[PDB]
Amino acid sequence: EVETFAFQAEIAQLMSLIINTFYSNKEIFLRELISNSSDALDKIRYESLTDPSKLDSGKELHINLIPNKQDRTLTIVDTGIGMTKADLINNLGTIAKSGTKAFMEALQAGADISMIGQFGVGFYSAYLVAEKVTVITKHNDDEQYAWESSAGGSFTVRTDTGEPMGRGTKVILHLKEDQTEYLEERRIKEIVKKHSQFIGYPITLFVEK
Ligand SMILES: N#Cc1ccc(N2CCOCC2)cc1
Repeated sequence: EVETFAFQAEIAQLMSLIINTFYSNKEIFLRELISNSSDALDKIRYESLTDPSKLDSGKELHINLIPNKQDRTLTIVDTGIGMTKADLINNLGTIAKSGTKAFMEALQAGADISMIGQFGVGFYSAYLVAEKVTVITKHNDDEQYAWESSAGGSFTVRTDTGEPMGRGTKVILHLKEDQTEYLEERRIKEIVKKHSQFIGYPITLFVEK
């Protein structure tokens, strides 16, 4: 059972700008997604200080990077706080409505796409390199869900029947045909060292076989 939703208008406007603007510095998408994972990890870490049972769904706090050349996917997995159904349908869009608006006004006042994270909307940089993004997520207080969008103005949410995650978020980037460099081991390592060397959780690259 799949429900389809319209993006908030400002978010749809930003996603169309990201897909259609010539901008060669696409590697920042990985910094932005890792930063989002770090924020999610901070949140469950903080909550666990006063309620240790919040880690019953998994004590390890980490980020895994999983390239798959056969599927042309790059997957970013974290064991952070996860997202509820209300997060997926209402809350994140409400917050991104205002941040997207500000970011676009900034893009007219000298800013470039690389400052997107200062407006809290770094997630959408995924669409620099992905034609479709699937987000599998599990929050302690809700069931496991799959969110997905190929942009174009809409996204879907469904309960997820796949492998249970325990707790956290898995962002699956279905890469554009000309963006497969982000599946290469040495390219991912270079980007992580360049942009994400100070993240306070272990980032593990899964090597393909
Ligand atoms: N309008 C809206 C809206 C925008 C973004 C998202 N998400 C993006 C990140 O993954 C979680 C869900 C959901 C709804």
